[PDB]
Amino acid sequence: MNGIIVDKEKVHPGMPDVVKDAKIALLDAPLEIKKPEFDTNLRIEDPSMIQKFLAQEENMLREMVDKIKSVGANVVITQKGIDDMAQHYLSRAGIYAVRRVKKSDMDKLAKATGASIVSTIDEISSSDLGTAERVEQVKVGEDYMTFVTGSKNH
Amino acid sequence: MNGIIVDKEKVHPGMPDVVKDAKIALLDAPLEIKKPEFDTNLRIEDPSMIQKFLAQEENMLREMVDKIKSVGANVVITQKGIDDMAQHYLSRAGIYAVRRVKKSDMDKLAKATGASIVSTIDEISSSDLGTAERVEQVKVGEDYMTFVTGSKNH
Repeated sequence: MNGIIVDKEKVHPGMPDVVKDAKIALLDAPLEIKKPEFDTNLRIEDPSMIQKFLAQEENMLREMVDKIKSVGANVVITQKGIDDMAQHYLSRAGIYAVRRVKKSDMDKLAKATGASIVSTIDEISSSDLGTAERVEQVKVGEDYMTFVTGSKNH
Repeated sequence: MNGIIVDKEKVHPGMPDVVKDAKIALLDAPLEIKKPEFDTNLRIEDPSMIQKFLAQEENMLREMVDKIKSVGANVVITQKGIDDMAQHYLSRAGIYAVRRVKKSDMDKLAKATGASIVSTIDEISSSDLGTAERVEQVKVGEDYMTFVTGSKNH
């Protein structure tokens, strides 16, 4: 079996160990919740401010994950980070994900699956995705990494 | 001002910096989401298994946080841990929280606020809570810790 390795472990333990017939979502955008440091009193009359902004971020982050799935992607490889809330939701959608992927690797993966790097989650479609035969998690002795096969050659 | 210090920082940056007229919830139970390591194929026919169990844990964890608030508690001091999803929700309810609190400290706080250590989130009521004048986050030079005033003496 031929292909390349990404020195990145799946972000959630409940994530798939093997993803046959992958549809890679190459992103360059944060999948996190903005956690603003508290500062009430000086933060308007209404206290619920910080409380509802997280409620804001919460649903917006969940929606970004939903949008991903409603595009067929079953694998996410981001150059940016993935929040625990994110990892949770992605894992809930069965999408394999790795975060903070090396810039070099992002391009290597770009031109090898066809996938297009998305900097804006919304401005994405099923066309932006990358194809691969088998995206899976492999154990390189001590650590665990992600392996990619398909769309490279043959 | 008199009182004691707990060498524990609030778990969420969006959490209140000062909590006047506190109603402490002393717990000895996990506020986390069980994250089962994936194992499909060998995990029944239906794939949604891992996916719906997290959905399970998700709402159950959110409910445990809701139950806390519907008891007047505005401060949580647990001996166990607090998940990021948990921290998020607690922060959404405006409850100040610290996790993995030293056993010695848990008792010190017990007999000084009146609060009763709850090992079962459900089996709790407004009577189990502890009283304190001011529960706040103080910065001890390098680190940040939580300070407790009230119900001690005077």
